[PDB]
Amino acid sequence: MSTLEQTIGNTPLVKLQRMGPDNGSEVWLKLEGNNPAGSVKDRAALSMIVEAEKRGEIKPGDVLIEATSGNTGIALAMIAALKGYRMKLLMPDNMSQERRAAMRAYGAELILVTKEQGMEGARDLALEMANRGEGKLLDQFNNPDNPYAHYTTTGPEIWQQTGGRITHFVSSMGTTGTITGVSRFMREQSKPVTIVGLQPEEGSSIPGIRRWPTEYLPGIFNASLVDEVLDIHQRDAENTMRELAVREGIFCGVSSGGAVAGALRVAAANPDAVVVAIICDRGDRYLSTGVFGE
Amino acid sequence: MSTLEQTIGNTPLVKLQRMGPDNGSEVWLKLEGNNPAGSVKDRAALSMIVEAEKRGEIKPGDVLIEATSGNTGIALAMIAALKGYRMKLLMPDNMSQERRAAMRAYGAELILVTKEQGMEGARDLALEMANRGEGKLLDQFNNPDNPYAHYTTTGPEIWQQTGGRITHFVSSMGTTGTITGVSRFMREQSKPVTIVGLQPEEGSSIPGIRRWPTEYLPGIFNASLVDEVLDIHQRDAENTMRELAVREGIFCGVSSGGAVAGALRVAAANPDAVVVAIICDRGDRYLSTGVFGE
Ligand SMILES: *Cc1c(COP(=O)(O)O)cnc(C)c1O
Ligand SMILES: *Cc1c(COP(=O)(O)O)cnc(C)c1O
Repeated sequence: MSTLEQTIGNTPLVKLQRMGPDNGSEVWLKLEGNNPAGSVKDRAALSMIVEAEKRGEIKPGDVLIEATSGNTGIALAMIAALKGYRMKLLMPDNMSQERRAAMRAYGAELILVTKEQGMEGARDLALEMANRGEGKLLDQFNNPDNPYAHYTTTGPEIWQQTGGRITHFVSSMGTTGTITGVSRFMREQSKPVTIVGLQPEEGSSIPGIRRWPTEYLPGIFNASLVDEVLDIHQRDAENTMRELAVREGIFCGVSSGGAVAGALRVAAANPDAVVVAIICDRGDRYLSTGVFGE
Repeated sequence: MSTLEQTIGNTPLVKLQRMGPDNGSEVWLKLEGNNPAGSVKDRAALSMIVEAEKRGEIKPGDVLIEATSGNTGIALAMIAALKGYRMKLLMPDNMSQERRAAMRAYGAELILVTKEQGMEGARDLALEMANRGEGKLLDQFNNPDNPYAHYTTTGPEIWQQTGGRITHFVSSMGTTGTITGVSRFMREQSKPVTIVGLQPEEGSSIPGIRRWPTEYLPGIFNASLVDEVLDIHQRDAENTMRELAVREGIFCGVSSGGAVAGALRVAAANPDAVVVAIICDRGDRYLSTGVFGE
């Protein structure tokens, strides 16, 4: 609103009108697709770069590097274009060509590793580049500035937007930055707020959500910040995503369908609850995957 | 913000930081991609349906019909899903399959005419359906509720957001609803505001912009509301669109590149001007057309 940076965050909070249970509960959707590049990752991407600037680490013209398997690449390509950085993105070679085009449109340089090398191989290559002087690694799974975005913006906004009436917060977990930052903020309030994390069922594939083995949970994650973990079946996430568009006019991705599937279970269980769920992204980049077909 | 309806409009106004001329002028971008379905057409689509409701014409469950060649179909599919209507969209058979999928995701029914039948044939078929009792035609090129959206929302917002400092308003013209409604509002202010319409050069194809022959200007259009018309070359619109993404982090469609190309000429001509240009949509639905390639 001065510039594009000021359009990150302060996203709408809107109520489901047709899909909730009829038990007095309310389900409110935090529309992170309203961020300029269309997903929640704009918050972490902005924060990682702004805080690095504040620490004197980077200046416009410098090279930034990240390993990405999804929306973080798009968000970082956008912030780099916005703020005047050169962005290098390492990704496994099952990233869709459409998503590669989305990142390239902002001027980012993309680098492949094989699917079998994976995200681990992508991070290792990013470290090797950083050591050669080829750029600064952001490290979204380990960088505290990811959850800090949510501690300072997402959480406070949800509290204000609900007038402190929120009883439950529901987040599909990927990096865990969202749930971790929001929980940290909510824990500071006098009122108890139940923090609900979502993961896929074993064998379910839901873009953007991870079923972390206990031993390989991200560096930024703190199990004690989460009160309950619910599992989401892939088909339930996809069906709920399709239903959101047709019944509510809310056009979002698969993990957002998962978030609402989970929030509906929380709301059904707890009469008169005020449940807030993160809608992680708009549906646009999912159409070419076929997932909006019945 | 109660529901999704309240997320239509009140879009950001952000300044160009790198691409303006250095003559004291300012170029401000009104980000209509922030509307829930990603374009400026959400405003007209909402208004046509809300005003019909106010007139007692339609009630949830009723069938609405529109002939569309672009974003209006997506916007109306979304509003129909939001408000509980059954939407039927008639389009020429050069509509991209991706855009058909975008409309279908909201539950709309799509109907083809041939490219040679065109929009005229699409409107004629819509009238024939309306006469058989198969739905209510919205008629975006003739419906006053299209420009009324911009008279009551877009214009007032731009005035407030600039603190009355706007000197020029720049709009890529399609239906002409945006320029017509905003001009009507601006003309009511004591301060003069120059209204700049953009059309493609003869032989240029810019999605969403029309080069209307004088005799076939839309029903809603009033030539006296426009102070100057500038022509935009297709390549200039496309180059400026690509430049916006790379230099500003603003990822928008071809007509938005055209709007900024035009605004830059207005700003260059008029030192210390405060120029506001409409950014009509986000870039997402353009990636598959190849236009973001250099
Ligand atoms: C990042 C992302 C998530 C998870 O959010 P985190 O803060 O990383 O836990 C969920 N869905 C999508 C589509 C995402 O991009
Ligand atoms: C509708 C539209 C326009 C034109 O706006 P009008 O209010 O119809 O004149 C420009 N570009 C795109 C992409 C559009 O969808």
